[PDB]
Amino acid sequence: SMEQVAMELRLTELTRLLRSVLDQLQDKDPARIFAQPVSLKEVPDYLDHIKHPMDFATMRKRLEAQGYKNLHEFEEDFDLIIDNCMKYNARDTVFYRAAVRLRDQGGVVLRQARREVDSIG
Ligand code: NA
Repeated sequence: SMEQVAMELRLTELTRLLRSVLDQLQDKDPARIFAQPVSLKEVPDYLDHIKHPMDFATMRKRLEAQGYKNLHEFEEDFDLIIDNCMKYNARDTVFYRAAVRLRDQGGVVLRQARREVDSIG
């Protein structure tokens, strides 16, 4: 049906916008601390600590399958990246501090993303 097609075009345009958001967030991580999953070969104890690992590559896979239905879902995964790092790593570490700086800088990007999603529909 045409109504199904129109819903599919909307998901496609959300996907486009979330790709630009994902790129902008990821530029805020020039060290590439959050680029890839934590390897269970190098942090064997990770999944004892962190129940829902997340990283930018994982998000990009989901996005490319149009797997985010709304901005809230995308934000959930971005918050996992930050919040997982802030739990596993101590305050005095480069990892924790990188997560704080990503959260702060990413707030800007997500604030306008929300306005664009609401405005375009
Ligand atoms: Na901790």
